Amino acid sequence: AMWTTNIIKTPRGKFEYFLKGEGPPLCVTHLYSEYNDNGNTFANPFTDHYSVYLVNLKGCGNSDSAKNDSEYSMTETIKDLEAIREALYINKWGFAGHSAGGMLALVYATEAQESLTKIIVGGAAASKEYASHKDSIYCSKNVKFNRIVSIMNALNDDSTVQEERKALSREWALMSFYSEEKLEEALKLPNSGKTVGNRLNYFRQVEYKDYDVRQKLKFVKIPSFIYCGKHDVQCPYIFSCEIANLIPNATLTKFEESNHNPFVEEIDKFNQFVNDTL
Repeated sequence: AMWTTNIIKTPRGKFEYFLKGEGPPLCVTHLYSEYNDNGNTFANPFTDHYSVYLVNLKGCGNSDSAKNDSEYSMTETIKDLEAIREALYINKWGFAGHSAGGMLALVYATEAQESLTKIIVGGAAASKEYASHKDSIYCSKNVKFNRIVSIMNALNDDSTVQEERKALSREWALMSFYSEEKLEEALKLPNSGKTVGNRLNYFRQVEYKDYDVRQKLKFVKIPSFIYCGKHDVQCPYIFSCEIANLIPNATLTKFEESNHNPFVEEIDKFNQFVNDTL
């Protein structure tokens, strides 16, 4: 039940990834996070039914670093994932992503759906318009906006002192969980996925302003399993509704007692969700 550490060489570079589980192949990654062999709490439930490939992207963990900023783009990321898939001699696999990882899932589908058995898309949006919605913490109309800007800026500073980083991370987590009890319990689970500054900066400064796949989603024909916490304050629930409506063969699963982290906030229901993607 341990995550295996792997290094794979491809024509597009060397990548570190972690394997756990038996069953159909499922790729899991995030747009700006790095993992270790503790695995990840979003990826872990899938290991009950899938062979899960938890990938460190360019600039993450022990994968190769980027020689140019363009290597961080979602398009280039998909090309990297496709090279990994090919190097594993896998014809088709699933892709599962949460939040920014969910946006990456949508781009995988629009660029290369023929390589995908399905997508699983959590707490995401089909365009940049989530950050202009008054129910998002990223929107200036939202009461939390000013505080969140301050927190994000401080967390993105490598000079921020340990005690301050600890406090800010706690504050962020509490905003991101419906139940304080569920947060405390989630912290006992093995986890990894530290923010990668290079990749976050690229998303915020370059990728975000051009992000919109709404029209292309109408031509995504693969099984698409969309989910979101009812109380998510990052990409509000309506944006998952939009995704599920636009994709012809999509389903939508609502997590009524979850904010941003249904996979640990409603473990039993999330397990049922995983089973239902098969």
